[PDB]
Amino acid sequence: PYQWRSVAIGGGGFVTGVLFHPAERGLAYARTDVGGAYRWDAQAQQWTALTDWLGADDWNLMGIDAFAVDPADADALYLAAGTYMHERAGNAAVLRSFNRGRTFERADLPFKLGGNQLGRANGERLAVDPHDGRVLLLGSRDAGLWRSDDRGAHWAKVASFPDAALAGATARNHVGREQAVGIAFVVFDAASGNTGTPTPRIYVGVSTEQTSLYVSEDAGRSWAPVAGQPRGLRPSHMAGGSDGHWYLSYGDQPGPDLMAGGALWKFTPAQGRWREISPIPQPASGDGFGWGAVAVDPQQPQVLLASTFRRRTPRDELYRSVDGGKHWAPLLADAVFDHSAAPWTAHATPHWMGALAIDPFDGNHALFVTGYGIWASRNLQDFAAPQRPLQWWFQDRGLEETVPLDLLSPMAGAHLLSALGDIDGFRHDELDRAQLQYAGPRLTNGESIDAAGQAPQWVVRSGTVRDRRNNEIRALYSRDGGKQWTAFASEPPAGQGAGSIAIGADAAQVVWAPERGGNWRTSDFGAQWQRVDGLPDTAVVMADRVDARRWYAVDVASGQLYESTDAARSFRATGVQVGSPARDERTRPQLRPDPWRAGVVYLASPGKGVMRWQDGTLQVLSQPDEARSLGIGKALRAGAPPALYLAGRVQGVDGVFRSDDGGVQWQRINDDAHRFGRPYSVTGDPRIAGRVYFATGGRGIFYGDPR
Ligand SMILES: OC[C@H]1O[C@@H](O)[C@H](O)[C@@H](O)[C@@H]1O[C@@H]1O[C@H](CO[C@H]2OC[C@@H](O)[C@H](O)[C@H]2O)[C@@H](O)[C@H](O)[C@H]1O
Ligand code: NA
Repeated sequence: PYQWRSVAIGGGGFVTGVLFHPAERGLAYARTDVGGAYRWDAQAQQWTALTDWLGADDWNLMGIDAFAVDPADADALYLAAGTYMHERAGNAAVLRSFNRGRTFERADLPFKLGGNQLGRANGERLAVDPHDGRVLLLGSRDAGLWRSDDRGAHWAKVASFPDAALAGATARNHVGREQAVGIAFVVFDAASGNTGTPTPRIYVGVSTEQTSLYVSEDAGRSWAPVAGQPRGLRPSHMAGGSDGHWYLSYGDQPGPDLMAGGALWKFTPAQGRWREISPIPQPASGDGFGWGAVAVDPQQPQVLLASTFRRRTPRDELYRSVDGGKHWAPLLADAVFDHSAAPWTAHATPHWMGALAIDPFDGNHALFVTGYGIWASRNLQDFAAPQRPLQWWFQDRGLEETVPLDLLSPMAGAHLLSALGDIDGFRHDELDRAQLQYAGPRLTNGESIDAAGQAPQWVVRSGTVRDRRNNEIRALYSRDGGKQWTAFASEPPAGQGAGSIAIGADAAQVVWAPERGGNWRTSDFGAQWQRVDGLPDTAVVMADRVDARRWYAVDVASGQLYESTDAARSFRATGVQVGSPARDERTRPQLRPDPWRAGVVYLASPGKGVMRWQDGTLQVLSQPDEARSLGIGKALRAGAPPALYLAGRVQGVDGVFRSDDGGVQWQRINDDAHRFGRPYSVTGDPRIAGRVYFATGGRGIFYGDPR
């Protein structure tokens, strides 16, 4: 019923795997940690998202922990889907397609996977037997090795593979939490097999400092450690093999967090020989770096690519060898990058290169992943610097992977301003063209953003600064609609940045609630702060859009509604229960004052449905099964109530909805193919009737219009 379009950013997240199909030129796939999988469509020159049909119940399948194609069947595609292994996350599943991801069938697995956990960029854990495509293997993170003999429709544990093989296959992430990393890859040795019969020789890499490489000679019936293997580091990839030489990348951690050592090994099983072939050595002192990935040219078995990982001396490098590891050349330092597709990438640095792949039909064409998208070479074989430099382009059309944290559609200015994880955000001058990030000071996360209802040129945002060590001020304000920004003169005396921020209708007052700090009021952008009187620290404050004297608050811990009529100096408890907010990416109360009427507020919560607060009264407008995220925009007809938009569950069905009768009746405006999991930050456009924006937890921002 609506047409949904991506807000153009360009990648923006960590692509954890890339894969060419050797049976068809121009066919490739990508997997991501938070945002599903993609098929490169040579005819449209774009990546096509393959898992937007995931509904709200299946948000955890957006993390793609592994993927595989059948070398003998260009139509087959297999995804190992599962994002977290913690208690609130469901079991994993193999999604199988026999039309390149157009449709999927689902095999539920009895264990969980780690699509957005440590080791997510190790691969590939899922593999198809290259001589009998009926057979697949899947390495789990904490449940051993699993096998299918019916093209992934049913799975059973490989009883002969010991669970103890995964001993020590855990690690701490950046915030201290232990995670099950388990198996890093499963590799068939195709040279060992013949068409029609299961491949006899199979390698299994385990992300552990103990024995990390296992091999079977009898199609998985028995298992042994590979003789002579190095120990103490964790393998992440195993490539090559067709000429009898295998290439394995190692780090001192599973990745992507915290790598500070590693190695690159060449393994020649016929000679029982192991040779360290790392392009550059580890530092004698100070932090080292890992080898994030290795790949072999499908047409040229002695041609290798290998990436450093978390090299900060000075930055990461990608190396090429054409003689099996004997000599290497650096690639990126002398290369040219085209940022015209995503201008903001000119200020990014290639990093987190945990996956590489070379086009099996054109050795000139190689992909490497970063923590912000894919780069693609044009002339990897043919370049000669400086007159003919290696050329990289941002092959990311159709691929959108940001996790927005807040969205703003102001009464004037750009139609959308975003607050995004990792890359701060944008003033979206054009929704269909990628932009530069906000001018002025640079935040890590953009967490909260707001604009004055009656003076929309005044914008404020807050967020994080990763590895903050120089007292960076984490709230910023603009007076020209987000074109230029200035930091607040100080932070309030309590809290740790981020949180939620709001600005009154005439731009004279800002209320900022830093993380764990409670609410603080300023009338001079942080020159001075006062604690807001009469609110618990867990309250979130929103401004009226019309009357600068009016503000509102919902205590997230209790669901109680508070009200201010003194420009947010103080708040009274209204006596009214509006419900606690749905847990989302950022648990935030859904309180939306009427852009056109002072003192009219629309609210939503899972517990109470959709409500209107006006004239000291709460009216329940409707009671959907779960009202999660509420937005307000221009009425479709003049004189009619403002349009309301809802992401949630109505009559057992999840989706995104619009009400035209003031929130009493809802109509579904997306369809099952465009559910994107659990959309949030539903945001109307006060200037465009029918327009709605919403965030997704790894597929970026979308906007829709009727028809
Ligand atoms: O700015 C890019 C890169 O800089 C490194 O110095 C930093 O350590 C790294 O986090 C950054 O890479 C991004 O990391 C985030 C996830 O960040 C979180 O997990 C890893 C920790 O190292 C971080 O401290 C923590 O904030 C990814 O979402 C991005 O895709 C990736 O670019
Ligand atoms: Na906001």
